[PDB]
Amino acid sequence: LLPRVNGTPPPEVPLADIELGSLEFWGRDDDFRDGAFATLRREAPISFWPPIELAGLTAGKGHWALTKHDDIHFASRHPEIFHSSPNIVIHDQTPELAEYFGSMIVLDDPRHQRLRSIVSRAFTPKVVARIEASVRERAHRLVAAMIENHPDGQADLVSELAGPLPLQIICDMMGIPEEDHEQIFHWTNVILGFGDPDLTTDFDEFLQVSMAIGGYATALADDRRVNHHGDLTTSLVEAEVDGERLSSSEIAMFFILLVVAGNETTRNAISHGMLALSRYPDERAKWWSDFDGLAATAVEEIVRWASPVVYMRRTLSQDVDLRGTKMAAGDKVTLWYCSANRDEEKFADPWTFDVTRNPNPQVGFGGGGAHFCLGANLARREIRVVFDELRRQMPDVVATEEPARLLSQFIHGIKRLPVAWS
Ligand code: HEM
Repeated sequence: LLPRVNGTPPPEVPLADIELGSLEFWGRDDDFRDGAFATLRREAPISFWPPIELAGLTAGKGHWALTKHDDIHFASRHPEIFHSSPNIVIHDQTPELAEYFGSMIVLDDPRHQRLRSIVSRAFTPKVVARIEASVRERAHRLVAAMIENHPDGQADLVSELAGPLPLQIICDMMGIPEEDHEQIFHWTNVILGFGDPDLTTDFDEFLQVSMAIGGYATALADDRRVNHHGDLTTSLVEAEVDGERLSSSEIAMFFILLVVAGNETTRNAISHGMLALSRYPDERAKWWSDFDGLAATAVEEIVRWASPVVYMRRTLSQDVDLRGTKMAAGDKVTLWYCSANRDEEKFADPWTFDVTRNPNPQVGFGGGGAHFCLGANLARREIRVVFDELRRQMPDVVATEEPARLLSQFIHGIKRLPVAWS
């Protein structure tokens, strides 16, 4: 809709106008948000902010915002100081289920290392090969369904493609039958929508669906203990590292992590990638003329530009002094990947969406280290394949309206993105 010039810096946002602890700030467009973190990186690279308070329930204590690329990298490579426990968000609303929803992402070593090592062993060559074919199969069918279901040539990219694609791939690797997709999608959408303030989500309904998807996953894992199949669920019950195996409860907790951390992340990377290729058509023309050649750099820039995960929280176990800022033990620390992927000291011309950007030390998958995104390369494959099928079946697809943004501090979400093709 609105015309954009590639390489346009964000507006000058004064420091007095930045309120990271107010929900009003997170309702602004990306230009004001980018300009706010740009002012932070320049004038207050590490500052303390209160949490977002909804009038009524508790809010918790504040957090130190790390906006520089080096500070986020330093915090990611020192997990003994920046703990991932109890959780990785600013305020956990259900701390008794922190490990039930989080699985390995809320654990520290050695508990994190033992759990991740066994899960990584379950991704055998046979399981990965099925996952790769599923990415191509699902992306091809979803794009082809867009053409059939919309003879008018107009559709919403989120509901038709960017939404179901990451979750259908997760259901395929877990061996979930096609008839059970209705339950898995509904259960996941209620879980994701529970954080959305715009959608009234009943807390009692949130607990019911969280236990239902957990019971479905434990029963799915128990079924694979008797009936071997070529899915990830079977390999999860058979994987063993140093005599340690996974219980059905642990597998269910990992499945609940995937339907969130491995679902809405890739979704918003696709939507923002389509929005970037639409606002800067010279980049879509470059990639379309040499897709397999520019795919690696284009996917990496889409992740840097989108930054689907806005931040990740850490908890200090000891006192820290970085850039003259003295942070005490027990304080919360938030690693703002949205700001690090625009760091002027790390990226030349950071406001240019360049599908050929090299080098690209982007931290959209995190700053590296122990908790580095387990499905980072799978996410890269999902981004490349979905834009490959769009290039083949509807090469002129383009966004025709400004996106409907998700009101979130943790997810750079797009709720609706109208697109059109010929
Ligand atoms: C654009 C897509 C994605 C983005 C931007 C993303 C982002 C992230 C980030 C920022 C972290 C935390 C890194 C850290 O704390 O240092 C993470 C962890 C994780 N991601 Fe992703 N992710 C994506 C897709 C996926 C997919 C497709 C999967 C699985 C199929 C996945 C599975 C995981 C898991 C299991 C963890 C926790 C690993 C651990 O705690 O050791 N992610 N992701």
